[PDB]
Parts: sequence; structure tokens; C-alpha cells
Amino acid sequence: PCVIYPAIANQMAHQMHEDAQTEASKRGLAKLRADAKQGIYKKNRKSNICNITLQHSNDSRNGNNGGACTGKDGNNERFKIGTEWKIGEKVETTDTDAYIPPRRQHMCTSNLENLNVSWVTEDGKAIHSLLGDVQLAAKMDADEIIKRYKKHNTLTDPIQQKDQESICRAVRYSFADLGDIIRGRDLWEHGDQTKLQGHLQIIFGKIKEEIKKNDKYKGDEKNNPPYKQLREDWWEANRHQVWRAMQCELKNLKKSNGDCHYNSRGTPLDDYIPQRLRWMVEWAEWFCKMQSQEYDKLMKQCSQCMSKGGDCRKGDVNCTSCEQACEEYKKKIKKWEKQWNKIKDKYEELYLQAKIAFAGTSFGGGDRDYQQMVHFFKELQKVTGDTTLGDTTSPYSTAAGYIHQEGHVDECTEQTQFCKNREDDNYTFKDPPPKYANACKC
Repeated sequence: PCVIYPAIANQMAHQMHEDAQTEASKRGLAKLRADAKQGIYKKNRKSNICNITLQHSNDSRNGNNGGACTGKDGNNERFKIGTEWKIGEKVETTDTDAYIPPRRQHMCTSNLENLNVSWVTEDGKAIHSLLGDVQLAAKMDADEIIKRYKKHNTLTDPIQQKDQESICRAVRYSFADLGDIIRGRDLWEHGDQTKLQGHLQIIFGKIKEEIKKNDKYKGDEKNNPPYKQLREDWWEANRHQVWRAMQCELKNLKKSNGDCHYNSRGTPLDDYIPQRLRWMVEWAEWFCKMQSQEYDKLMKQCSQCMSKGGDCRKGDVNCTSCEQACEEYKKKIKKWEKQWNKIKDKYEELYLQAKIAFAGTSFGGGDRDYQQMVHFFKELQKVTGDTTLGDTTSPYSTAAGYIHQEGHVDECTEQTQFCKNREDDNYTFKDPPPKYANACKC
């Protein structure tokens, strides 16, 4: 049901992590353990990871231009409430769409986009040189998230508890996105990302020959993405050192429990949740921030037209400002609602195909994440018992149910239910607000 069922996504992610660990052990997980200090950067043959600088990078550009955040978020939109998510610049079919989070679009990966593949591989230490640039991007992106979140929301120095958790989640989303970029699972197709993926395909080609000194990855260049298994194993071997680079900045926050409980101990499991589901949960959080802000504008502009003995005549300025505030509310909620209808339809299509595709049968796929989505939903349906057409006992059968099980929608005010029925008053996309239906009419 959309409207107590246990939340199990995180325990499912733990299962995916164990499977990746054991499968890497059968191959060359041990030969892929890297150390940034053992790499060579800009041909320099000469401590704490939190002291990594711009010199420990193979960005092929001059000083002050080879930073990881170089030229990112020129309009300061990354963490501004109300920024509209836009579709990927996929020009081939456009039948398939996934909305890009503003945090992801302005991610600090510029050093990785402008790598010199010779400097990374010519010395035969591409395993260690790649980790240095990944750790540099992870640390600078985490630092930029903390500062720009406080800037774009004008957060005073005593940060509230809910804003600290929101910042901690954003850093976990960035850690998961970076793992999907390295492994080739990331869904954003763009000019800069195509160039970035091209560098990794050359680097990991040399890596396959670097550790080849039997071959545990025969035919891995035939996989899609190229070197799929070798890149999954490299991530398993070094994912914790990547999160350690992000912990250098998270320790400056005071909250240490809740979603911030990985700041000083442990490694989060977000990188094993399919990216299409992570972005949906992030879409719902930022929709609720926009909705709550627009709702406050409606409470103040229409405050006078609420009581039968108010101060709001049907032609005066208080009624006019209230009707104009209702019009702006309906327009913003409607355009966000159009995005949700495409998101929830794709969710349901993948969920239905998961419980139907047998061992030897398949629907064809086509999407970059089809296999990862079907496998995740199959293991979810196996635990919950929802394996036939007709079972409506699990909330995970709809996107709205997934949000209410795993999402963070406490900031939605009065309009909190992401499903219509089971029409309703507390529906998030209700065009006439039940509390202000009469206020907009004066």
C-alpha cells in the first residue's frame, strides 16, 4: 500500500556489495588495490590524504585551470530551491529520458574530463595514478557541496539538524555517482561525459595489460560498457579510500547520527542502489523544498482572505495578490507534475518486466541500466514475495510507494502523499489546494 512495512533498500544494497566483493575475489581484486602515493603525476619523480593538492593530478592544463571544480555551476544553480531539472542531451532516440539532478550536472569532475592518458599510463602505474585523480575529484566535490549548499540557501553558521542531514545525503549521492562514472553505469549523456568515458576506456585497457603480468578478464573489452568487470573490481578494491577523501570535509559538520553516521566511521552503501532510483528519491526531496517554499508564499499572500471576517475584498489589492499567488503556485506544481508522471511510468514498466522475465526469457532492454534495474527489482520481489501479476501487498510496486518507504519528504507541507488514491486532499500535485480552494476565489 502507498499510504508498517519494513524499509529494505539498504539491506538489499548490502547484499549487492557482498556479491561484488566475492566475485572480485575470484578475479584480481588483490592486484587492484591502489595507493595514490605510489603514482606519478605530471612526471614528478620526487602524508595524510586530506592534504592532497592540485599538483597530485594528471590534468593536462596549466595552473589555476586544472582544478576539479574548474568552470562548474557558472550561474549558481546547483543547490538553489526551485531549479528545474532538465533532460539529458540524448539526441539519438529521446524515447528514453531521465532527469538530471542539478547536483550531478555541476559535479566537480573537470580534472577527469581533461586527463592526459599518457601521463596516467606511460609509467606502468595506471592503477595508482587513477586513484589520485579520483580522490582529488571526490574531495573537491565534497567541499564544494558543503559550501554551495550553505551559500545557495543563505544558511547561518548554526546549521539546523535537517539541513545537516540533507548535506550529508548529497555527499553520499556524489560518492555513488562517481562510482557509476568510473564503472560506466552513469546515465548522463553529454559532450563532456563522452570525452570522460573515452579516457577511462584507454586507461583500463592499459590496466588489463598492466596486471596481466593467466588472464582473469578475457574478452572484457567486448562487454558493454567496455572492461565492465575490470572496472567493477577496481571500484570494489578502492571504493573505501575514495570515501575517505570525502570524509576529510564531512568531519567539519557537528551532527554525527542519522544520515551523517558515515562521516567518521564506515563506508556508505549508496553506490549499490541503481542510479535511476537514487535520482528519483533526490527528485522527491527537491520537489518538496520547492513546494514548501511556494506554499509559504501562499500562506502570507492569502492570509487575509482566509477568514469570513478578514480584510480581503474581491477587488482590492489583498485579493488580487492572493489570486496572483495561487496562479504562480498552480504553474510551478504542474510543470513538476509532468516530470513525475514520466518517472513513475518508467518505474512501473521496469517493475512489471522484472517479475515476468524468466530464466531464458527477456524483453530486450535497450536502456543503459536495464540489467541493473531488473536484477535489483527481482531480488526485491523475491524477498517481499510479490512475484505474480495481482499481488498488491507490497508498496514497492509503485514509485510513490518506493518514495514513502525510502524517501525524505518531511519538508512537503500539507501536500505529502505522492499517490492519488489509496483525488485525495493531501495529494502532492493537487492543483486546487484543499486549505486554500476558497481563498483563491475571495
